[PDB]
Amino acid sequence: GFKQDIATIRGDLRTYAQDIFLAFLNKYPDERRYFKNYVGKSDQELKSMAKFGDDTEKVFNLMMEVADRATDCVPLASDANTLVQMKQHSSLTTGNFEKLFVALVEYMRASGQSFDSQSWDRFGKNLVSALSSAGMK
Amino acid sequence: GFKQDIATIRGDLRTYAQDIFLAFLNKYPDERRYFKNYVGKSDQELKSMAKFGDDTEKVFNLMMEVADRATDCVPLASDANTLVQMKQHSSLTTGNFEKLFVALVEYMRASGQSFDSQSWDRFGKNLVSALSSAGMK
Ligand code: HEM
Ligand code: HEM
Ligand SMILES: Oc1ccc(Br)cc1
Ligand SMILES: Oc1ccc(Br)cc1
Repeated sequence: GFKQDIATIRGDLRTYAQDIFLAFLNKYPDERRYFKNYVGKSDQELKSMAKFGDDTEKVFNLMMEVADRATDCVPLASDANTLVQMKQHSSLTTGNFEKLFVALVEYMRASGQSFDSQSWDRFGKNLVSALSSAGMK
Repeated sequence: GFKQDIATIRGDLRTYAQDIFLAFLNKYPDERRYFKNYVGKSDQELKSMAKFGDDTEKVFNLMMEVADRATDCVPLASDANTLVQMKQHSSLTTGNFEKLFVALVEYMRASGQSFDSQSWDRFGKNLVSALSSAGMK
């Protein structure tokens, strides 16, 4: 279930974080614009930038922390608040997050690893709702 | 995105090259008049024509290099000059290339693989513009 998925992802965070982020960018190529440094680089090329592996892991580490602190896939208001107030997220809207979760769930469904994909869909939905409440456009 | 798509195509080039060129010929059957002995044949007949596979592979080998040498989907002027000055391209105009890229983009959108189709559309347009600049009518 959801709890085990957090363990699965944490167990090999570098791989999962990189592969899910790439699935996001590949499904929604216009989102690459937010990451100027990743423009004009292939999937295999990106893994060689110290920043890429390190920065993607940091993103998915926090995602896992928000996921683990949730109750029944409902994130804490304080965690939603953190995500909105973050300076690196100043120009984002809830749609950016919606797209990430659509790509994340699609990745899980396509994988050979057994994920509670329905739960991640619901978590994504609840997070987006909590993000709007914390003032994200 | 675009740079990954190049790697994707290169990973199974002959298959992609034949399937995209076939999509082109089937969308624009009168375009066969630039080629020798393609008329009167089904897709499978063409894929068993030794020259068809060899030549179509060579077209896409070069197209991938032109894409790879590009910056932000803008090809090198010298790459465009080569395509204009090639003896095998003496009967061509920019509309021939426009048609090829319409078909390629349509193929990418229809495929189950995550191509950045909009970028290929831009690449096609920028290449046509560069062909024009290099003297193609
Ligand atoms: C639940 C989902 C998300 C979490 C947990 C999260 C978390 C983070 C974290 C921890 C960082 C700092 C990483 C570091 O530099 O150490 C960061 C930065 C950043 N975030 Fe997010 N984020 C999320 C969603 C998104 C989305 C959907 C976008 C837009 C596509 C986005 C855009 C950015 C950008 C552009 C940076 C700066 C990093 C860079 O560009 O190099 N984030 N985020
Ligand atoms: C970016 C697009 C294109 C690239 C990179 C390209 C490149 C090439 C290359 C490398 C060859 C040599 C093939 C060989 O001899 O093995 C070739 C030949 C040829 N090209 Fe193109 N070409 C492009 C577009 C087109 C288009 C749109 C047409 C016609 C609608 C066309 C018509 C031909 C013909 C008739 C030949 C020689 C005979 C044949 O290969 O069947 N090309 N081209
Ligand atoms: O650096 C980043 C990696 C992944 C996301 Br999602 C956002 C920022
Ligand atoms: O021989 C050729 C194969 C494919 C194209 Br497109 C053009 C020429």
